Amino acid sequence: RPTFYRQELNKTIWEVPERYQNLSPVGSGSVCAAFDTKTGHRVAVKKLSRPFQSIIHAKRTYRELRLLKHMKHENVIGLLDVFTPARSLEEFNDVYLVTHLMGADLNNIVKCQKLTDDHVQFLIYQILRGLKYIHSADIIHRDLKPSNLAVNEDCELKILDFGATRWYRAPEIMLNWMHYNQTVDIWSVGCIMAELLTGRTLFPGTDHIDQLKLILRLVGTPGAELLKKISSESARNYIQSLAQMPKMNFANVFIGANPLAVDLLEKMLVLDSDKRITAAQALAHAYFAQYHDPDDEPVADPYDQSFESRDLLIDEWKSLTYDEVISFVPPP
Ligand SMILES: CC(C)(C)c1cc(C(=O)N2CCNC(=O)CC2)c(NC(=O)Nc2cccc3ccccc23)s1
Ligand SMILES: CCCCCCCCO[C@@H]1O[C@H](CO)[C@@H](O)[C@H](O)[C@H]1O
Repeated sequence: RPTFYRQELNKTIWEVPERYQNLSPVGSGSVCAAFDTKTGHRVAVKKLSRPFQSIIHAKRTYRELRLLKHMKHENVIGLLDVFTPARSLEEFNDVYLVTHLMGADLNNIVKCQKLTDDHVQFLIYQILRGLKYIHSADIIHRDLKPSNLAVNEDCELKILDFGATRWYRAPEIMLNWMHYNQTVDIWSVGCIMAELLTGRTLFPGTDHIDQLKLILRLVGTPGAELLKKISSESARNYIQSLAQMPKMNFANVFIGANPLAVDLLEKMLVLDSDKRITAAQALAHAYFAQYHDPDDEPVADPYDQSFESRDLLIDEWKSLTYDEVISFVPPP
C-alpha cells in the first residue's frame, strides 16, 4: 500500500497517494488535474461523490468502475489507476479513479478555431472508431456531446462521460421511446459533425419541445414507413398534428461542405433509428478514406453486464465495488 496525503480543495477533502501532486480542481463526483510523479505525465483524478448513499448510487459507482476497467481503446477514456484510502471493506467509503489528462474538450476547440475539412475527417473518424469499440461491448453512450470529447494538441480524441445535453440527443430519447438502439449515438455524431463543419450548433433548442421542433424542420415529419412501426397509439396521434413538414436536402443546408461529408450526415441524421448508419459502416464511408484502416479499428472483449438486471443491497454493491478496486491491474 502507498502513502496517502490529505488536502482540502474547495470545501472537499482529497486523500490520494503521494504519487499524485499539484491537485487543482477542474470539475464538480469532482475532478482534479494532477501531476503523476511516477510517469511525469498529467492526470485527471475523479473523486466519486457519495458513492454508496443509496442502492441506486451504489450501483452507479459499481457501473462506472466496471465500465472503466473494461475500456482499453485509444479513442475511449481508460483507467490508469483506481484507489481508495480505506484499509478494509468495513472502512471503504471513498473511490478515486485516475486517467491520462487531455488538455481540452471539443467544445473549447470549436469556439475559436474554424476547422478544416481534414480536421473534421480526423475528429469524427476518431469518435466513430471509439464508438465502434464501445458499441461492440453492447454499451450505449446516450449522452455524446462536444463536452464529453477530450482532445489533445495533436487533435487525438477520446470519448468520456462527465455525467445543453439536449442539443445532441436523439429524438427517440426525448420522446422516451425506451428501446433505443446504439444509433442514438450516431444521431449525436451527426449533430457534432454538422457543428464541426459549420461552426454553429445544429439544433440549438431552447427547451425540450423547441428541440424536437428544430429537429423536424431539418429532417421532416415522420414518413409512412416510420409511422408504420409506431406501436403506441398516443405517439402516433401526438405526431400527426405537428406541421406536415418536408425533409430538407442537406446539400442545400450545408452549403460549402465536402459532398462526401453531406452524404454521411444524411446517413446519420435519419429520424428512423433503424436506417441510421452504424459506427462500423461509417468507418468504411469514403469521407474517411485517408484515415480508415480496417486492421486498426478494434472491438472490445466481451463485457458481462449481467449486474444491470440485479437488485442488490448497498453493502453487496459495496463489496463488489471493493472487489474490483483490489483486482485492478494498471496498463503497461
Ligand atoms: C464513454 C463511456 C465508456 C460510455 C463511459 C461511461 C462512463 C460512466 O461513468 N458511466 C456512464 C453511464 N451512466 C452511468 O450510470 C454512470 C456510468 C464514463 N465515466 C467517465 O468518463 N468518468 C470520468 C469522467 C470525467 C473525468 C474522469 C477522470 C478520471 C476518471 C474517470 C472520469 S466513460
Ligand atoms: C416526432 C418525432 C418522431 C421521432 C421518431 C423516432 C423513431 C426512432 O426510430 C425507431 O427507434 C426504435 C428504437 O428506439 C426502433 O425500435 C424503431 O423500430 C425505429 O423505427
